[PDB]
Amino acid sequence: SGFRKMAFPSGKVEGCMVQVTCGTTTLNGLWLDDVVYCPRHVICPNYEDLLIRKSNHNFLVQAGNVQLRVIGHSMQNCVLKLKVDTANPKTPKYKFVRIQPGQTFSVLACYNGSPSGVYQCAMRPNFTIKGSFLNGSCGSVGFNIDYDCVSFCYMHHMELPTGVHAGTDLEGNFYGPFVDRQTAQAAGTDTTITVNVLAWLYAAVINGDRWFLNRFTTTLNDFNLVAMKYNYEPLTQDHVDILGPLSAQTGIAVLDMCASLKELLQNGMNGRTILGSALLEDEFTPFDVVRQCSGVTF
Amino acid sequence: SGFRKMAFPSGKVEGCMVQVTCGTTTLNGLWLDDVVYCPRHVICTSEDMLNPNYEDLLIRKSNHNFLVQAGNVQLRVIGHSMQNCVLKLKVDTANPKTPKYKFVRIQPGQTFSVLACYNGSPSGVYQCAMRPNFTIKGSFLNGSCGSVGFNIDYDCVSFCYMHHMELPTGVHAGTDLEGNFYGPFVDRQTAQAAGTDTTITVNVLAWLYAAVINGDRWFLNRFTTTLNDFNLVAMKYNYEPLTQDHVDILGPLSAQTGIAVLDMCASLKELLQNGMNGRTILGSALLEDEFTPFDVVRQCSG
Ligand SMILES: Cn1ncc2cncc(NC(=O)Cc3cccc(Cl)c3)c21
Ligand SMILES: Cn1ncc2cncc(NC(=O)Cc3cccc(Cl)c3)c21
Ligand SMILES: [Cl-]
Repeated sequence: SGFRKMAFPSGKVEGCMVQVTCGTTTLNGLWLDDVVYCPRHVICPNYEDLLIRKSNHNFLVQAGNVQLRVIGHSMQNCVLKLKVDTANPKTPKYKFVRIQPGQTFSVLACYNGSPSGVYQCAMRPNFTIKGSFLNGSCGSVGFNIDYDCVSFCYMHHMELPTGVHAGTDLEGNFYGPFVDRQTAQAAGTDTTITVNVLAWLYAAVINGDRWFLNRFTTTLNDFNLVAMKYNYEPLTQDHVDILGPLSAQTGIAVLDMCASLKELLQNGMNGRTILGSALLEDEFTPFDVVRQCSGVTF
Repeated sequence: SGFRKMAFPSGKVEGCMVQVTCGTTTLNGLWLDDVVYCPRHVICTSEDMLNPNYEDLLIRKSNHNFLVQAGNVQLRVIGHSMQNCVLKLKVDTANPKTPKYKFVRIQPGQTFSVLACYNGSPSGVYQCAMRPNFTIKGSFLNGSCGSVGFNIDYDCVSFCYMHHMELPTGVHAGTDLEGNFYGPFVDRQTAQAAGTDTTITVNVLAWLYAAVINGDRWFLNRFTTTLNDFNLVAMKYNYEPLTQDHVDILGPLSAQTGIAVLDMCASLKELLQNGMNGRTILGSALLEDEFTPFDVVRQCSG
């Protein structure tokens, strides 16, 4: 029993964190084999013009108390790839993956190439992440661990004026309509990840919380007309299919749980909590619920 | 900016997790140097659990009865001893991944990271607090026994908790790494229940200071309170009494925000009376008590 916001064990990623310095700027890098990946703003804009004026020895890379000597450098979108002399012996089995809004991942927050904390979070529908980052956190990464393979999905780049965060996949493509420079940019209107709230309601039922259940059902169309009014993401048939296992485990049909969510949106919690929360939680995917309420290891 | 419940990086602890088997029972062990630490109830059957005589059960065991697995490598047990509710298995190989460590016993209100494991394999990491009733509100399934709670300060891992059992309400009970339980609990399948839980007041105040640091001041008021008047109101909400030591501990945050501790107490009294009125503090609709004054300083400054 118990339900917590849980991150993947960070060990395989901790062995990849390095410190990258160029001029006055110091941020974090990800050392995998003989390449170090970091945000291209470390050179700061005409990035090609700024990079062409740099030599290998301008980039100081530190792996613990050992200096790595840069032997080459190239740019891929908004990521700088620093070719180093030494291959990382702690390089795990990995993939670079681009995630979709609603998908969750673990963040290993780092300062000066040193991991300080690990937390779990979701890619919001507005492509921002509600992280916890201070100055120096740039280059911190987001990941998932499947079996023994680490899937790198996020690299931190900047903080937006509202306190939320923006970054790229490991190929340097931003999530969202953001650019890596000092300019007027703001997060779009955010929405609640509906499939995630439903998964969290199933996790509450599994942990013995049934007060919100009712005898009612709804059509998918009637539910989406309600959900659109409460700034909730539209629920698709794929979402309904993905929730099938949890529906079978609890005996509550997906459209039956949608009618429970409809009543919570129109009437509130009324002094009650669900899994210790007074708000409807949307940062646990259907897979996170299955993994936590079944005990999958890495 | 941003405020999250943050766990310590689990890497230094992952390199210590092993699987321990005694007959039919399989749980987790913590391998540090040439000793593996695990709950002593690994020697018990389910029928032993009502009234087990651990000394009598352990005297009937030999070294080769304990099977220890570190990844795909079997460790050879060369000795065994019991210290309170922990079994200490002496092994023939020292763990090369043993970090700089300490065994620390924590007080209620203190926080720590939990690396939940099944069959000596880490599955997840989360943050939690030692509740005033000595239980932890964890997320544990069967087979998670032996999972550990820790803090990492600088490069030293401080082991403060080892998981032993789940109480009937779904909360968890365990020991420090010397085998002494937190709370009035025993490693017996006897009728035992958690005491009435209370809110960790010093932690809620620290979290209100974290909200002020992140630019949220809607809950502040023009009032102050005496410590005694605050505790008379707090008791009625099932909040832990706030001591002068707590007030001293909150001094740095008070100096950083410019809000006196007894003024932050007046705002908490008002929040307990009024509720949030559709508002949130640091993305939460409830008053958060699992961030200590030290966690707030660490996360908001460094
Ligand atoms: C300075 N600072 N405070 C908090 C914080 C959290 N995460 C990141 C940063 N850093 C930045 O935003 C730096 C930056 C500035 C303009 C453009 C880019 Cl691409 C990057 C933070
Ligand atoms: C069986 N089970 N379900 C969930 C869970 C979470 N954590 C731990 C356990 N396991 C136990 O409680 C086992 C036990 C039984 C009686 C006495 C002791 Cl000391 C230990 C869990
Ligand atoms: Cl303590």
